[PDB]
Amino acid sequence: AKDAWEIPRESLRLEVKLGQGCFGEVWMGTWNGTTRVAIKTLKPGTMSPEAFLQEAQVMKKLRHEKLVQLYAVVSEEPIYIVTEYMSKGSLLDFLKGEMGKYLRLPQLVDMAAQIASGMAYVERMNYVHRDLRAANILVGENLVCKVADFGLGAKFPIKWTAPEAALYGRFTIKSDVWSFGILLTELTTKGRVPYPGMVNREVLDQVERGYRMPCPPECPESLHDLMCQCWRKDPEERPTFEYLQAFLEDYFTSTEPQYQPGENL
Ligand SMILES: Cc1ccc(NC(=O)c2ccc(CN3CCN(C)CC3)cc2)cc1Nc1nccc(-c2cccnc2)n1
Repeated sequence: AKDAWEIPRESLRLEVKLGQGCFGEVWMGTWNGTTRVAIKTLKPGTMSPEAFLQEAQVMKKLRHEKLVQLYAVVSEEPIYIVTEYMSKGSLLDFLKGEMGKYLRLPQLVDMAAQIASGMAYVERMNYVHRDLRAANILVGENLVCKVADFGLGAKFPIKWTAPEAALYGRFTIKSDVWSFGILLTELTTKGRVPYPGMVNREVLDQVERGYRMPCPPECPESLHDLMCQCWRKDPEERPTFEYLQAFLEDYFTSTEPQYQPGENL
């Protein structure tokens, strides 16, 4: 009964409450009085410990510079899960906030490449995300982006979920690629909700019949084409994250070498 990830309760200090749920809370804090960190709590009773510590177990095996890193854990109720802190918050909040007005296509595509890199790691390790979207991406200094999962049948983010997954429960790394496509629209519209003006029911009927969001204003058609590849009716058709990462990293030389800054992108 000795785990290296275990830390003493006295070493943690919850300073600012960041959110709540029926299962627990999230806070910004300090570890060992030197490291700022994010802290997730388990509300006693609501959910079973082991069902909760499952996540921490997964995070113990995953390690990549573009994936939120598990720092420590307090495995005996009340349980605490500790990770690195990301100075700029969710990508979604960053995108629509004061910073959103200054971000241009070169920055937004670099952020996508990083997310793609994080997802390419998830892909190589054979895991599935199931809720990839801007609200689950964290932003740090110098625009570093990392994939996370705030755990935000039950609530279904239909607008971000591939049809085969939202209808028939088939969640795979390919349904995540579909989500990445949607994420690219959030990036190019500065965090706007996808399928504007459409409720879940119509989004389901529409995509079902082949509908796909059009090219966002000032967004090069070549990037919209990437989105469409991500939204291919057939999972296998969809590109891999390894492909997506390389395509985005090389984007301004191989695909859009004549790129010129506009008003918003
Ligand atoms: C405190 C904590 C506890 C757990 C996690 N967990 C994850 O981010 C995560 C990422 C990937 C997986 C992999 N998993 C594979 C299987 N499929 C089905 C689900 C995903 C699991 C958990 C993050 C955090 N960090 C966190 N949580 C909420 C908000 C913030 C935060 C807010 C503002 C600034 N900086 C950080 N930080």
